[PDB]
Amino acid sequence: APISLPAGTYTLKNVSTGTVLDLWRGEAAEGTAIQGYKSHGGDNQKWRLKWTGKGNQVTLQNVKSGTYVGTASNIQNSVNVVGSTTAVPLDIVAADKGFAIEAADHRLFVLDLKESNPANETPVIYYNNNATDNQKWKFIDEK
Amino acid sequence: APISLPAGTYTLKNVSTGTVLDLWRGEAAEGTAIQGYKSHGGDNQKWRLKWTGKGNQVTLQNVKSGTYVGTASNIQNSVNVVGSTTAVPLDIVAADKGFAIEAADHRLFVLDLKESNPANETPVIYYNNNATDNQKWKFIDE
Ligand SMILES: CC(=O)N[C@@H]1[C@@H](O)[C@@H](O)[C@@H](CO)O[C@H]1O
Ligand SMILES: CC(=O)N[C@@H]1[C@@H](O)[C@@H](O)[C@@H](CO)O[C@H]1O
Ligand SMILES: CC(=O)N[C@@H]1[C@@H](O)[C@@H](O)[C@@H](CO)O[C@H]1O
Repeated sequence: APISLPAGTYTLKNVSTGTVLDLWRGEAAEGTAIQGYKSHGGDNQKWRLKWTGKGNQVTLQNVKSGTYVGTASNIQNSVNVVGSTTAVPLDIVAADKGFAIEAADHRLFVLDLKESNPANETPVIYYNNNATDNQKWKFIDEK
Repeated sequence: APISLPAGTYTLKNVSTGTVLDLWRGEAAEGTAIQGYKSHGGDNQKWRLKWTGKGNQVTLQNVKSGTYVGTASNIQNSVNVVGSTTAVPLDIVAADKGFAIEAADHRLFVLDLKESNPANETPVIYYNNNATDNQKWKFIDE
């Protein structure tokens, strides 16, 4: 009424665990692990959603580090999601709960909280989209 | 606040024109036109959103007719979107304004308000996703 997902800063909360998308210590170094972690409201747990101007593609950028949701190597199953100066372009797709986050140039793969594990520092990885709950993210807007 | 697009009944308003997704007289016959039309709040301008259980795919069902966003022939450019007993599976993709509505098994093609034309009874068609504003839809929950 209307429902929109505007460009802005988001807390990203895993549907399965209630844990949030977390950049390891908020560090800017290339390859810094992106993981599930207990929500604490810190900037390393905030992400800027922005459209690139190519189709409906977006990027996600860590507020603390300034680095982007990226990849540890060539995107395929079980590849780590990592903070990177090179953003992996994403598509944000409406799911039965929250949204799926697909790699826009590798659409078979989505951001995946590994094995629905609620423990801190559980890896987020690229994985085949099976539309399981651990592959869905609630977008919580910061106003 | 947690932005969700829940299964529910929706008005879908084209970003470019401001006209809404409209099933011609809410008629249930196969092949009935789906089009842009000025918003009057009637049930033929309301759509049920539901996940099919395959991936993140959904369907859109007209409240008035009970028929679905569908097609009368295989999806390519300028193929018309029509009301049908057989739903075309869809993907709802977040756009810079509103949402794009892709054909789930033909992702290059999205619901498109022809020529960004705000005239009543402008046809909605399947078209090449260019991410133009006539290919984006605002979801108004009721
Ligand atoms: C407030 C803050 O930055 N806490 C982070 C935490 O979120 C997590 O990244 C952890 C490493 O797993 O390091 C901590 O310093
Ligand atoms: C109030 C109402 O239902 N108006 C409908 C309109 O939405 C549209 O479908 C038109 C056919 O183009 O028929 C009208 O009867
Ligand atoms: C015949 C046809 O498909 N018409 C397209 C329309 O779909 C739309 O994308 C528009 C841009 O507003 O360009 C038109 O030429």
